[PDB]
Amino acid sequence: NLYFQGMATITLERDGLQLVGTREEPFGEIYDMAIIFHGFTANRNTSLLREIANSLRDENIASVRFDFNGHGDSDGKFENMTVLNEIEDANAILNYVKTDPHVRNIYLVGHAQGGVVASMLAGLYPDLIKKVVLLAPAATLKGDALEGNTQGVTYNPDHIPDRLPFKDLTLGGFYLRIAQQLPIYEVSAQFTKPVCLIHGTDDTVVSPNASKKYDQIYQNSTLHLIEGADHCFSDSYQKNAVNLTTDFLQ
Amino acid sequence: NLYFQGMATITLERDGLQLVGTREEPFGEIYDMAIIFHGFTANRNTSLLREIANSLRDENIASVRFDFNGHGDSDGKFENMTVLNEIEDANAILNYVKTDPHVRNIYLVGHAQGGVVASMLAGLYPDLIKKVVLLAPAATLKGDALEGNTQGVTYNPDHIPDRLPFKDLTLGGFYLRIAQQLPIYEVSAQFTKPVCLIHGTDDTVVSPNASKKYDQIYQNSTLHLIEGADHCFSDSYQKNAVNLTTDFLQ
Ligand SMILES: CCOC(=O)/C=C/c1ccc(O)c(OC)c1
Ligand SMILES: CCOC(=O)/C=C/c1ccc(O)c(OC)c1
Ligand SMILES: [Cl-]
Ligand SMILES: [Cl-]
Ligand SMILES: [Cl-]
Ligand SMILES: [Cl-]
Ligand SMILES: [Cl-]
Ligand SMILES: [Cl-]
Ligand SMILES: [Cl-]
Ligand SMILES: [Cl-]
Ligand SMILES: [Cl-]
Ligand SMILES: [Cl-]
Ligand SMILES: [Cl-]
Ligand SMILES: [Cl-]
Ligand SMILES: [Cl-]
Ligand SMILES: [Cl-]
Ligand SMILES: [Cl-]
Ligand SMILES: [Cl-]
Ligand SMILES: [Cl-]
Ligand SMILES: [Cl-]
Ligand SMILES: [Cl-]
Ligand SMILES: [Cl-]
Ligand SMILES: [Cl-]
Ligand SMILES: [Cl-]
Ligand SMILES: [Cl-]
Ligand SMILES: [Cl-]
Ligand SMILES: [Cl-]
Ligand SMILES: [Cl-]
Ligand SMILES: [Cl-]
Ligand SMILES: [Cl-]
Ligand SMILES: [Cl-]
Ligand SMILES: [Cl-]
Ligand SMILES: [Cl-]
Ligand SMILES: [Cl-]
Ligand SMILES: [Cl-]
Ligand SMILES: [Cl-]
Ligand SMILES: [Cl-]
Ligand SMILES: [Cl-]
Ligand SMILES: [Cl-]
Ligand code: NA
Ligand code: NA
Ligand code: NA
Ligand code: NA
Ligand code: NA
Ligand code: NA
Ligand code: NA
Ligand code: NA
Ligand code: NA
Ligand code: NA
Ligand code: NA
Ligand code: NA
Ligand code: NA
Ligand code: NA
Ligand code: NA
Ligand code: NA
Ligand code: NA
Ligand code: NA
Ligand code: NA
Ligand code: NA
Ligand code: NA
Ligand code: NA
Ligand code: NA
Ligand code: NA
Ligand code: NA
Ligand code: NA
Ligand code: NA
Ligand code: NA
Ligand code: NA
Ligand code: NA
Ligand code: NA
Ligand code: NA
Ligand code: NA
Ligand code: NA
Ligand code: NA
Ligand code: NA
Ligand code: NA
Ligand code: NA
Ligand code: NA
Ligand code: NA
Ligand code: NA
Ligand code: NA
Ligand code: NA
Ligand code: NA
Ligand code: NA
Ligand code: NA
Ligand code: NA
Ligand code: NA
Ligand code: NA
Ligand code: NA
Ligand code: NA
Ligand code: NA
Ligand code: NA
Ligand code: NA
Ligand code: NA
Ligand code: NA
Ligand code: NA
Ligand code: NA
Ligand code: NA
Ligand code: NA
Ligand code: NA
Ligand code: NA
Ligand code: NA
Ligand code: NA
Ligand code: NA
Ligand code: NA
Ligand code: NA
Ligand code: NA
Ligand code: NA
Ligand code: NA
Ligand code: NA
Ligand code: NA
Ligand code: NA
Ligand code: NA
Ligand code: NA
Ligand code: NA
Ligand code: NA
Ligand code: NA
Ligand code: NA
Ligand code: NA
Ligand code: NA
Ligand code: NA
Ligand code: NA
Ligand code: NA
Repeated sequence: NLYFQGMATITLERDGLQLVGTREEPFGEIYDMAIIFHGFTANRNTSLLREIANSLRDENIASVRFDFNGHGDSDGKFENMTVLNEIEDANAILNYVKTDPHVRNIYLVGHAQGGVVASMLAGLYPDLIKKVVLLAPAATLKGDALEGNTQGVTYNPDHIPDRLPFKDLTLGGFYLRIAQQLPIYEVSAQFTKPVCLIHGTDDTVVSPNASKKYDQIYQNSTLHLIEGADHCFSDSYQKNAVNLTTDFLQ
Repeated sequence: NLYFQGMATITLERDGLQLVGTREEPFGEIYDMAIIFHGFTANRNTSLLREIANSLRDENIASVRFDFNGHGDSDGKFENMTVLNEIEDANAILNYVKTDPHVRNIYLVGHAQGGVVASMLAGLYPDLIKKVVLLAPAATLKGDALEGNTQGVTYNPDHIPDRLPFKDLTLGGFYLRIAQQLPIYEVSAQFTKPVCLIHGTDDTVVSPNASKKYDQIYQNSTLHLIEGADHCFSDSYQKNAVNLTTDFLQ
C-alpha cells in the first residue's frame, strides 16, 4: 500500500485446516491482485511462482500464493487432497482477497494442477475474476485417471484402490475417482474474459494438447506454445512464463 | 454382531472437522450395512431416518447415519457447507464402513439433499456400492440455483451474493455457485446397479420430476410415487418410505 511494500505471511482456514500463504504487497492505495496456485506435490515457493510474484510486484500488481491442503506448510495429509478440496482452498483464499479494500481487479494464475484449480474457480466466479493465466494446466489428470495411468503409476480405472503409493507419497484413491469425473472444461468454459495459456512444447508431464483444448473452449484466450520448454519452465525457459504472465496482467 | 446389538456413537474426521454419527448394530457375524444421509438443514436423527435405521436393524441390516458438516452435532459452520463438501463427508463415512470386517454389501440411502449426496457418491463408487435408495432426491437444487430462487429466497444467479440469509441461517454463496454446475445426473448415472426412487406427489420442496428424471437416467431403477405424500413423508406417509426402503435392501 502507500506505507508498506514487501512480503507478509497470511494464514486462512478452510474447514478445519490452516492454509499458509505469502502476500507480496506493492506500492499504491489501489492495485490489482493475482492469486497464484502451485501444482501437484509442489508448494507456494517454487522458483517459478516466486519469480512470477516478484515480477508482478515490480509492476505494482499484488499477489498471494498459498500452500494447498496436503502441501508445503498448510495443514492436512497429502493422501487426503483432491482437486476438489483444492478448489475449496482456492475459494477460501478468494474470500480473503475479494474483501481487501485495496484490491481493484482480481486475477488467477495457476501452474499445472493449480491451473485446473484456477480455470475451474474462474468458471465458478466469472462475474468476479478479471483475467486468468494458465501455465501448463494439467487438465490431462482427468484422462490419465480414466486411462489408469497417473505419471507412470498404473492401477485399474474401473476399480481404483483405496490408496496409491506414488513416489514417496500416498495418493488418495478418492483423488483419482474425483479426477475421472471432474467437469474441468465444462466449468472452466464459463469464464469469457481474457485468458492467457502458456505451455512448453517439451512438457512430458502434461501434453500441450491440454492448452490447445482450453484455447478451443475459451471465448477470449491467447495461446503461447514455448518451443523447447518443459513442464516447469525450468532454467532458461522460466522468463518466457514470467514475461508472458506479467505482460498479460498489466 | 454376535455379541453386541443396539446403538453406538461413532466419530470420524474429515479435513479438520469431526463428524458425529449413530451406528445401529444388528445381530450376526456378517451383515449388510446402509449409510443413511439426511437433508438440507436436517440432522441424522429426524423421525424418518431413525425409523429407517430401526426398520433395517429389525431385518439385521446395520446402518450408520452422520450429521453432515454444518449440521446437527458435527463440526463446521452451516454457512460453509456445500453439496460438494457433504460428498467429501460421505466419502469419509464410506472409508469407515468399507473397512469394517463385518460388512458384506454396502447400501446408500439418502433423503432430499442427502439423496443428491448418495446418488453422486454411488456414481463415484459404482464398483463398491451395491444398492441405492433415494427419497425425494433434491436434484432440483441445481435448477433452483440457476433460476435464482432457492426455497423462496431470491438472488441474482449471474452474480450470487457472498452469503444469503436464509430463514434463521446464513447460506454460503459458494453453496449456490457449486449447485449451479453440479454434474448431478452425469455422475449419478454411472451407477448401474439397483436403485429405488421414492417421492411424494405432494412434495412442495422438490418436484417429483426430480425422481422421474433419475428414473430415466438410471440403468436399473424402480420408481415409487407416493400419492399425497409430502417432502418428508411425514406422519401417515412415513411407513411408505420406510417399507419400500426396507423391502428394497433386504
Ligand atoms: C507441480 C506441477 O505439475 C502437476 O501439477 C501435474 C499434475 C498432474 C499431471 C498429470 C496427472 O495425471 C496428475 O494426476 C495426479 C497430475
Ligand atoms: C431436509 C430435506 O430437504 C432438503 O434437503 C431439500 C434441499 C433442497 C431443495 C431445493 C433447493 O433449492 C435447495 O437449495 C439449497 C435445497
Ligand atoms: Cl494505503
Ligand atoms: Cl503517503
Ligand atoms: Cl521484502
Ligand atoms: Cl493472517
Ligand atoms: Cl487449529
Ligand atoms: Cl493503477
Ligand atoms: Cl526470492
Ligand atoms: Cl525467497
Ligand atoms: Cl514441500
Ligand atoms: Cl501438511
Ligand atoms: Cl480432453
Ligand atoms: Cl483394489
Ligand atoms: Cl464437481
Ligand atoms: Cl472432457
Ligand atoms: Cl459437455
Ligand atoms: Cl476458466
Ligand atoms: Cl506443441
Ligand atoms: Cl512435476
Ligand atoms: Cl525468472
Ligand atoms: Cl461377531
Ligand atoms: Cl455366540
Ligand atoms: Cl439399543
Ligand atoms: Cl468412534
Ligand atoms: Cl479437533
Ligand atoms: Cl445374511
Ligand atoms: Cl427411536
Ligand atoms: Cl431416539
Ligand atoms: Cl439441528
Ligand atoms: Cl456445528
Ligand atoms: Cl433436470
Ligand atoms: Cl452481490
Ligand atoms: Cl442437468
Ligand atoms: Cl451431459
Ligand atoms: Cl447414482
Ligand atoms: Cl406425481
Ligand atoms: Cl424442509
Ligand atoms: Cl415410521
Ligand atoms: Na518490507
Ligand atoms: Na514474508
Ligand atoms: Na503474521
Ligand atoms: Na473455518
Ligand atoms: Na485451524
Ligand atoms: Na514493491
Ligand atoms: Na496510490
Ligand atoms: Na512445480
Ligand atoms: Na510435502
Ligand atoms: Na505441514
Ligand atoms: Na499449517
Ligand atoms: Na489434506
Ligand atoms: Na496436518
Ligand atoms: Na499423506
Ligand atoms: Na478496472
Ligand atoms: Na486427456
Ligand atoms: Na478430459
Ligand atoms: Na473411459
Ligand atoms: Na491401467
Ligand atoms: Na510424468
Ligand atoms: Na506402476
Ligand atoms: Na474406480
Ligand atoms: Na495400491
Ligand atoms: Na466414470
Ligand atoms: Na462429470
Ligand atoms: Na465431481
Ligand atoms: Na472436462
Ligand atoms: Na497473451
Ligand atoms: Na517435462
Ligand atoms: Na504423460
Ligand atoms: Na488451439
Ligand atoms: Na496450436
Ligand atoms: Na479461444
Ligand atoms: Na482481444
Ligand atoms: Na499459438
Ligand atoms: Na491459437
Ligand atoms: Na500468440
Ligand atoms: Na516459442
Ligand atoms: Na528442450
Ligand atoms: Na534450461
Ligand atoms: Na524473471
Ligand atoms: Na529480464
Ligand atoms: Na444395547
Ligand atoms: Na447410541
Ligand atoms: Na464412544
Ligand atoms: Na483427517
Ligand atoms: Na477434529
Ligand atoms: Na438388533
Ligand atoms: Na452369524
Ligand atoms: Na428433513
Ligand atoms: Na443447526
Ligand atoms: Na455443533
Ligand atoms: Na463435532
Ligand atoms: Na461446515
Ligand atoms: Na465448529
Ligand atoms: Na453458519
Ligand atoms: Na452378496
Ligand atoms: Na431443475
Ligand atoms: Na439440472
Ligand atoms: Na441458466
Ligand atoms: Na431471481
Ligand atoms: Na420450499
Ligand atoms: Na426473497
Ligand atoms: Na453467480
Ligand atoms: Na445477501
Ligand atoms: Na453457469
Ligand atoms: Na458442470
Ligand atoms: Na463443480
Ligand atoms: Na445434472
Ligand atoms: Na422397489
Ligand atoms: Na412438502
Ligand atoms: Na419449489
Ligand atoms: Na420416469
Ligand atoms: Na411417472
Ligand atoms: Na431407469
Ligand atoms: Na430387475
Ligand atoms: Na411409477
Ligand atoms: Na417408471
Ligand atoms: Na413401481
Ligand atoms: Na401411492
Ligand atoms: Na395430501
Ligand atoms: Na399425514
Ligand atoms: Na416404521
Ligand atoms: Na407396520
